[PDB]
Amino acid sequence: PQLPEVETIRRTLLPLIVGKTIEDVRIFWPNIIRHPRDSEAFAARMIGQTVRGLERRGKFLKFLLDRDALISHLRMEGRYAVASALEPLEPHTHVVFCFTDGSELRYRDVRKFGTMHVYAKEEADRRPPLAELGPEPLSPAFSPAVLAERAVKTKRSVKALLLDCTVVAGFGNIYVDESLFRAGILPGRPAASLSSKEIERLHEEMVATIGEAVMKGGSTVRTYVNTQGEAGTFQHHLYVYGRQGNPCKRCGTPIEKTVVAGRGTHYCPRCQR
DNA sequence: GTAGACTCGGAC
DNA sequence: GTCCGAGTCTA
Ligand SMILES: [Zn+2]
Repeated sequence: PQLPEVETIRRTLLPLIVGKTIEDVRIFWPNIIRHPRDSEAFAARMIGQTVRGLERRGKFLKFLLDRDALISHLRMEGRYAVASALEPLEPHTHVVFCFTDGSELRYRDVRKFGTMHVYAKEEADRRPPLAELGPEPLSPAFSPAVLAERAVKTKRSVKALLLDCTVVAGFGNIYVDESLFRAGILPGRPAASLSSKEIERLHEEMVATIGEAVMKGGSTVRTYVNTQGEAGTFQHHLYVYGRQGNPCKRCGTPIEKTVVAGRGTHYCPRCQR
């Protein structure tokens, strides 16, 4: 899940937990808890607090409690669900927050890559991982000017640049390949090789791509759904991601797949320069 | 500052 | 064996 996915999860999860008081916190896979490092302390400090709100920062969910903030990252396959405490638990449930009303917030993650950090509300923003996060793509803090700034200070590919959460928040593998194709730029291009026109173009497309995505509930390509288990629909609007060997939707040239910045990369050798 | 290797487990 | 909507730790 990237910005669009997490944003949908956020909007649909809030009403299901807002105003509930944590009665217990059960942990079946301690490694997910990053801070405090001792899982017993993590659990003990949550008890008695009420869920006041749910915010997003890049791909992170920020649960606002009374004095604390629970920072959660789903990474590759983490997922939330609110259900009854009387029902058996589905497989791969690693952390459960029990509310005083008998319902509970369950966190599932087949790969166990997800993380959880709990800090006093005022410390959350000045501590990792929210600490070195770049600006929100959909906000003025993210402008062509800002992007140009980081591009020159490096020889690495533009794809590696965009995947860097310190440059811009929330862009992942799918939307990077998709924005580069829309901007007509090869992902392997050195970040510096880009020009002023190419930079403002990329910015334009990043904002539109990410934008259309949230408005469609995200991209379900394998295991993503909102807290209601509903599937997004932006994956029907994908130009390159996951379409290797298939004709480009614009020019008909077969989409190619390579490894760039250590990850699967899709692009149209004809339309992207 | 930056290329790699985990952290893990189920679907082809 | 290969593939994977992520991002911190290495060397
Ligand atoms: Zn094309």
